[PDB]
Amino acid sequence: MTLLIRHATEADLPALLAIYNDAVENTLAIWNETLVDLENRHQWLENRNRDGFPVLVAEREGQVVGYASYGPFRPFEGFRHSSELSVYVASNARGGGIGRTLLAELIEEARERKVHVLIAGIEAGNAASIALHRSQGFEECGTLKQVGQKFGRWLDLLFMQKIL
Amino acid sequence: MTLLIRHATEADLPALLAIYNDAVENTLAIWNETLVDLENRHQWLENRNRDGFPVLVAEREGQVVGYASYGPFRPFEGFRHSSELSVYVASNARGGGIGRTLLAELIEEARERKVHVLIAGIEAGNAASIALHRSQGFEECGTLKQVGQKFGRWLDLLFMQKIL
Ligand code: NA
Repeated sequence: MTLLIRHATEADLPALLAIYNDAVENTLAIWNETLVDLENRHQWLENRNRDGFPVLVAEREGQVVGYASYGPFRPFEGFRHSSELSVYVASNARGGGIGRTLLAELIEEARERKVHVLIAGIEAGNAASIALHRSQGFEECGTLKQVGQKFGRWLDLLFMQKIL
Repeated sequence: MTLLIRHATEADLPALLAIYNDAVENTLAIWNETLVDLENRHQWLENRNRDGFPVLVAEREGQVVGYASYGPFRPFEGFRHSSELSVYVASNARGGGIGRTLLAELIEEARERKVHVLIAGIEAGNAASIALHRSQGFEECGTLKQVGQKFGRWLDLLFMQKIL
């Protein structure tokens, strides 16, 4: 059915939590193994809202089925016009345009807020994510080999970028 | 004369400050434009020490002529075995082998401390710095274009890595 894209509120935190923890448990999309709690997600959203970094949710039949945001790429003031983005789709809702719609809307937000470069950091083995980012105009930069670890395995990070 | 490489002490802080502010003012090696004070560097050093991250200095004819350190590449637990390194040489002592000697010793400290990957982020035009890192076994990962800004210019970031 119809996808509503809007900004996240406190009311959405249970959904955001469930989606985030699912990715922590089951995937190589988040390189942490630590499940978080509601307090953690409140602080995450609060700090996003505080710094003026958007959090968008996708809502279907009254249910949040995905979310996206961007945040700082690197601390230094020299990187202030660069932001690193993340998109999460609920595992039950893959394939239907949620991730692509979220990414497209986030890109428009970034433009309005004068972000210069969006950066995606993608686990290098994830061909689907790589092509989908490519399809909205991201370009490969390069891979940092074995810079991550999860489940005792070394992970490679592919960076892509889109210049606005 | 020959260099002495050793760990930084609180006594070295005026020298560290001078080298750091020189880099801020006069180079594209640090993509901050804001000068700092002695207290800033005191907190920086204290936090390095506290967190288990080495700070090395090079001493020649009694004077500190450069320093090097490494710290977290990215905040998240997934990246705990990756560190990003920096090497600064006095503006009036460039081209004298200091940076290469510092890098070499920092690499050994990293090895000892069980770092898995060292990352260098280098302004892409700095062919000297790239060749220096390459001489120590770093390989190019790729370039993120226009991700920094300094002196009103967009700047390109080349990542290199060394797996220990
Ligand atoms: Na909006």
